[PDB]
Amino acid sequence: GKLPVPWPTLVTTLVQCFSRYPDHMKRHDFFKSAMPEGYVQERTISFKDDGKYKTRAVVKFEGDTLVNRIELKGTDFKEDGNILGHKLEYNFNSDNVYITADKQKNGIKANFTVRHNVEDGSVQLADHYQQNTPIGDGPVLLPDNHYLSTQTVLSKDPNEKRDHMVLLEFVTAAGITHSQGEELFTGVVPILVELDGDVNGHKFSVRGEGEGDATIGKLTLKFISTT
Repeated sequence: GKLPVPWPTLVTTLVQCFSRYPDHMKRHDFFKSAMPEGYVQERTISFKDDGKYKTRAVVKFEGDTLVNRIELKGTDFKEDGNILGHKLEYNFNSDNVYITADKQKNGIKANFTVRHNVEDGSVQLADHYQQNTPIGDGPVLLPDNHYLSTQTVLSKDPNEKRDHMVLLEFVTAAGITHSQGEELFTGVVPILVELDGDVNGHKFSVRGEGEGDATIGKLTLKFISTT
C-alpha cells in the first residue's frame, strides 16, 4: 500500500552507529559504545505550518544483525498539506547534525532542521528534537560537542511492485578541537529496520533491509511498505 506520507520525511527516522568516527574521534563515539545492548532514540519532528511526528526507537544488536525498531505517531497534519498531499521532491539534502552530551541521562541530544524541497520550488521545514539514552547500565562514551555530516541519494527499483525507497547514505563525524561495542562494526554489518506508523489515523508499516560499513560511513538500504 502507498505510504500516506512522503518517503523523504521518514529518512531521519529510518542508525547513527554507522557514521564514520575517524580514529582521532574514537573516544567520542556514543552510538557504538552503547552496543550490543543498544540505545533508545526519541524524536519530535515538527513540520512548519503542519503536523508533527513523535518517534520512539530501539537500536541494538539481535544476533549479528543491527536492528532499528520504531513506533511513529503523527498528529495534526493537514490532509491537503505538503506531507499528506505528497508535494515533496524525491530527494534529501545534506545536513550537519550537531551532537551534544546529555550528562544527566548518560546520553546525547541533538536539534537540527531538515529542509525538504517542495515541488513548487518552496521548502518545507522539519524541526528535529532528538534524545538518545543507553539501554544498558555499563559505561558509555559521553562525547565532546561535534557534528555528523550527511549525504543521501534516493532511488527506485524498477522491479519492485510495492511502494518503496532505495537509499544510499554516507555520514562522517567531525568538529572536535580540544565497552568494546565499536569492534562489532568492523566490516559490513547487516541491518533490519522495522517501522510501525500512524499518521492522522492512517496506519502503515515499513521494513528495510541492507547493510552498513561504519569504517567508511556507508549505509545501503531498501525500504518497503508492508501495509
